[PDB]
This record gives sequence, C-alpha cells and structure tokens, in this order.
Amino acid sequence: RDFSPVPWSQYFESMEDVEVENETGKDTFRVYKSGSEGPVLLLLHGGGHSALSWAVFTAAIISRVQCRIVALDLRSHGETKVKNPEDLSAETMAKDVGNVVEAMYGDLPPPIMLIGHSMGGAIAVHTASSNLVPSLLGLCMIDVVEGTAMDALNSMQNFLRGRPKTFKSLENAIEWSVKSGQIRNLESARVSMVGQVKQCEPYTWRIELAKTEKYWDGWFRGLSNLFLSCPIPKLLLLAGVDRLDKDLTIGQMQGKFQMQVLPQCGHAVHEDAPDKVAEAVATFLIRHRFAEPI
Repeated sequence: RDFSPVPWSQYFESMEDVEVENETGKDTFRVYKSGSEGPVLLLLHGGGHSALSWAVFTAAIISRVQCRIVALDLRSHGETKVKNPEDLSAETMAKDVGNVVEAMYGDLPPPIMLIGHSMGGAIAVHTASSNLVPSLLGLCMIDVVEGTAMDALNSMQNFLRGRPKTFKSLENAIEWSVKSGQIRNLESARVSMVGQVKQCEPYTWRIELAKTEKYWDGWFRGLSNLFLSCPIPKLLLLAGVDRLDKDLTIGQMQGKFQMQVLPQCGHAVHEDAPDKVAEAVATFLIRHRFAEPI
C-alpha cells in the first residue's frame, strides 16, 4: 500500500493563518477552508489531532450538501501558534473559537454550524453556550458523553504513552498510524497524520495530551446539561461511545436533540468512516433546512 503524505490541498480549497490579538498578545490560528455557499460547518478536532482529521469528511459532505467548511487547528494543535500554549482550559479554547470567527468575518458572519469531536465537542458546546458565535444555527457533538468522558480519555492514555516517541519520516508515521490500528482508513491517515506530528526540535508528536489532564474537568463538568441548554437544534453522533448518560437520556426523552448511531470506532469515526459521518450531518442539515442537497 502507499503510505506517502497527502497535502491539505487535495481536500480543502484554501487555508489561512488567522491573526488574533488577545489578552496574551497576538496569536495565529490555522484554518483549512472549502466552498462558497451555504452554511459554514466549523469543525473542531479532538485532543492531539488537527483540522486535517476532517479532510476526508470535508470532501464527503461537500458532495452531499451545498455548504462551506472551516476546519480549525485548536490552540497548541496543528499549525496554530499561540503565546500561551499551556492554557487549554475550556474557557480559553472557546474564546479562541469566537475570536477566530470574529477575525475571519468581522460584523458579517455566515450562518454557522459547530461540529466537534471529543475535546472539540466539549469546546463546541462551551462556545455555543457562552454565545461566542452570533450566527450559530446548530450544534453537533461526536462521541462526547459527559458521564463517561473522563473514562474514555483515561483508557486512551495507556495507548498514547506506549506509542513510538519519534518517526524517521512522515511516511513512516502514517504507516505506523494505520498498522497500529490508530487510523483504520488509509486515505484519512495519509492526510491527517501530518497534523498530529511536527519535526523534532525526524518527527515527533505535536502535543503530549497527558499534560492537559488538569483541564479535563473543565471540559466535561456539566457538559451534558450545558449541551441541552443551548437554544439551537442539536445533533449527537455515537460511534465509539455506546451509551448516553442519565442527563442525555432525560434530554432525549424530552426531544431536545437528534441522535444517530454510527459504526463503532475507538478513535475518530470522522476519520475511519468519513461518509457515514457526512451522511448523518447532511441529513440533519436538510432536516432543519440549513442546507440544500447537492
């Protein structure tokens, strides 16, 4: 099989480094974009990943509904450069998302649907909840359930600590990511892995997720009810997570959010089964008349 790196340009129409001047100075956030019409799907990746994890999903969703895509490298991930990379509190990260949207569109933002996986799902909710994105019309969390969130992350640490510490080349990192079982979908791995690593000082991991543990409580505490309280249509996609917690079960009985079950994936279902995620998102968008089918 071919494990050579595939660039972002095979999936996104453009990319930009968005400048943001915040309390700690002047930061730059990397975004990969696509499309010209329809709602902007603002995609937030999970811990240790990057916006490139949404590459294959982007091609899949664009072929189903008329929409735009803005995949964001969160603080300390991918190619984003902040002055205080240690601060991964929910508060700061949500603020970043709002600041990025503000810088990208100013006073005339397009309709936006937040979509986040794991850590990104929590950040998506904190952002929507704090009303940091004025034009928000919908919210989606992928495999994020407060009740078991901490346990999901802890089960991962064992794997994370055992991974190779460096790779001779980007191609070897990609080959390892597939053969290790981390990324089942070869297509996604060839493009997304470049976002998970960086050149040493050979490649090494962009971030040691274990160092962010002090912020996990802030990411998930009260997240389920926080999600339910957001005054916009909502979507919960389950893949690796097999159950709702008590809060969401109650919310579901109250009809507060749409829910869909996708094929199991211990990692990122948006990388492993891009079109299944796109199909679910497209259905939701069409259901609420947020976008037109292609």
